[PDB]
Amino acid sequence: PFPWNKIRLPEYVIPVHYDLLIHANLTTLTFWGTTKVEITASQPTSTIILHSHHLQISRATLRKGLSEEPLQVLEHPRQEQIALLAPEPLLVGLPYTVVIHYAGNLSETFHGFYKSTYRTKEGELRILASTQFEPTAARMAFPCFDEPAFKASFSIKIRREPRHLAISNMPLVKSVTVAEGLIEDHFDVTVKMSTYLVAFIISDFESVSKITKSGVKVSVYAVPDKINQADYALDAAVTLLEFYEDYFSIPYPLPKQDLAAIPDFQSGAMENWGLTTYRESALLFDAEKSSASSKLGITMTVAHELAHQWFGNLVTMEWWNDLWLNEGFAKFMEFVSVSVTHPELKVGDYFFGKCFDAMEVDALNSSHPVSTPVENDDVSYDKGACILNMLREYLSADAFKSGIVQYLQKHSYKNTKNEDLWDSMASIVDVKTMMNTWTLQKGFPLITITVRGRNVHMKQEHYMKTGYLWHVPLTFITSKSDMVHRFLLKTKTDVLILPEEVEWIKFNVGMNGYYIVHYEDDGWDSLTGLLKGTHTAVSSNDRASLINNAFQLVSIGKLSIEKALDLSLYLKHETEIMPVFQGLNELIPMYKLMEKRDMNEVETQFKAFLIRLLRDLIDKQTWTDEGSVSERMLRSQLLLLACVHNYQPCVQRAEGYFRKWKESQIEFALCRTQNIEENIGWMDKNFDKIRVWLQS
Ligand SMILES: *[C@@H]1O[C@H](CO)[C@@H](O[C@@H]2O[C@H](CO)[C@@H](O[C@H]3O[C@H](CO[C@@H]4O[C@H](CO)[C@@H](O)[C@H](O)[C@@H]4O)[C@@H](O)[C@H](O)[C@@H]3O)[C@H](O)[C@H]2NC(C)=O)[C@H](O)[C@H]1NC(C)=O
Ligand SMILES: [Zn+2]
Repeated sequence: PFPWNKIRLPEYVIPVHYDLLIHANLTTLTFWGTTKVEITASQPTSTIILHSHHLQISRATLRKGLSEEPLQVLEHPRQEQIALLAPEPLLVGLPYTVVIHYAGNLSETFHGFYKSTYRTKEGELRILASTQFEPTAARMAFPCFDEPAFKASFSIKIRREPRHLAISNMPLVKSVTVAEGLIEDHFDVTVKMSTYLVAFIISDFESVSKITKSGVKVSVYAVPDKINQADYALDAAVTLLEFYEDYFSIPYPLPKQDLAAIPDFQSGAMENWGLTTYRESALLFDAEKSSASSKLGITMTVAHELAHQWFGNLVTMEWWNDLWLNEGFAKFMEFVSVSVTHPELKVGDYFFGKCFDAMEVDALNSSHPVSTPVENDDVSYDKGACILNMLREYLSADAFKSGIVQYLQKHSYKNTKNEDLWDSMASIVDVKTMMNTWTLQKGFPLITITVRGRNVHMKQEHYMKTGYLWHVPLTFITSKSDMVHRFLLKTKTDVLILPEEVEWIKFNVGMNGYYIVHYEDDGWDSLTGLLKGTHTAVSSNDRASLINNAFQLVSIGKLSIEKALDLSLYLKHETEIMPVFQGLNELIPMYKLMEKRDMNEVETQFKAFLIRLLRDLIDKQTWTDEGSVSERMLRSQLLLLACVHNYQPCVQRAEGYFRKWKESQIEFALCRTQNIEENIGWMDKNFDKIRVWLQS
């Protein structure tokens, strides 16, 4: 009558160190294991519960001192648990060692300890064994207390044919012959760590290596054919590793960082401590058959997995309910690190895009708070990255840097709740109470700004396409100073006084805050006038912020379409990628609707306007398949936009390129050839006004 019935393991028995021996046969796809887990009870008990999944356990025994009683083994496979029953109850404080011998088949499902395969350039098929334990698949490789807060140290021993090479979290300490044609690799004992980060690969990979200034041996491992494709990742890893050491003010905790390009990898990449694993796409760069657009994905993934080597692995979440923070921060560090290490890649453009996308989904009533209870690549992580960025810009960058450093130093090799980050952050503003508003309640606020002279009035309310209330960390700038000012809106309304009256004031500086800002009275006109007059006054992101917001407000009926379209008219002058994309994302769907309706003579004037608006930009765009990794996407979209739209210099050079390709994607071109209640309302309110507008 299985003696435990909670999903979570009992907290009164704690592992301290594991001795893992894994002998895995890659020919017969079978592995045998012995697991010695040293433990202590904080409370008397004759029952040890631990996790095990698809493992045939032969014998299990409990050592103390020096005795050695056998243990009765009970299985509850549906809960992925097993119980060990001890003849006598364990004494509190006394160390005991549990030894479990077991066998298992390598998984075919790309989870746990699994078989992956690859055909070499010279035809032969070769097998490799690899791990993926996040979140709960270490229990498929060896029985354990497989929850991330039961941290312990791992001595891993892998047995393989001389044919093969074994790598794991720590460096190889010694290789010894344990039998006829059986080598035993002895890996150095890990620092205290979580079970889900434990990794080992049994393979035939070759590799390349580079030392960091710090003295850390960084290596990328790949199948022998593609190991020449690893040079980019390696150089990136070292730079980022060096960057993070500096940022976190904590040396890389382990002695070596290995990156591995696992062939049939079904996750994207995993942050196994000391042995990060990636899909080949995400790490290797083929000089021929892959675009310079791949390099973004490699750098950013490395950035993410390396970030975890401190934030996630050195300091781990107590439970999966704070996975959002872990990943949010990794994602956020992608943006922070790469923008400094590989500035030429232009990660900024990618980041805010995803924040916008997060907002689009977060505005829907279906949305869920970021911080959910869990009792067992995603937008919640994206949101987490945004709110983290919002926080960082509110405090200084340096303040935020200090908070992370203190946090990491304080909780090293321990676990934490998300509140612990906010507490660290709040001691380098009630950060805890603030961030709770953003993590415990869904969506985000509309900030309504009303100016009377020097008195700047702030209202907040939940934005919806509830009685919700945030601690909004507002930042703003005025016509007077380019200096960023801060105001913490803890209440539904508040006011702040300026020293002197201003022509315009702009909230949500650099688009960094997870919220939208509306301006009552002539405030939008002030800002419309600012952009028309001198648009570089505010940043590119500010402009994008204004256009997005402007048109988004038109949707919820707090702004007349004309006022938004009037703002759009600034785009004549716009050079940068982020605003134009916002212009297009909001203007394009307008005419796409108008096509479906048979009042298609205004359609034509709209398209004329759209093309006349972007005309100047359409020209300056030179016809290469190569530039700033997103700037390419601008070229692509602009050129496509210009034709179908029958721009004359599109169809002057555009078909001259087609006759040059006549001398010696394909669905798109072969289709764009000339051979509902939300809508009904939109056009019902918006058609006439847009016509009356266009006319002028
Ligand atoms: C996975 O399981 C497989 C079987 O299902 C294993 O395979 C077999 O592995 C053995 C050795 O690992 C291999 O037999 C070898 O036998 C020779 C051993 O060498 C010695 O040399 C001297 C000869 O004068 C003497 O000391 C003694 O007689 C002995 O012969 C070796 O030299 C040969 O080259 C030969 O390879 C079998 O061939 C393998 N069988 C098959 C079908 O491949 C495999 O090792 C397992 N791997 C793991 C990790 O468990
Ligand atoms: Zn991650």
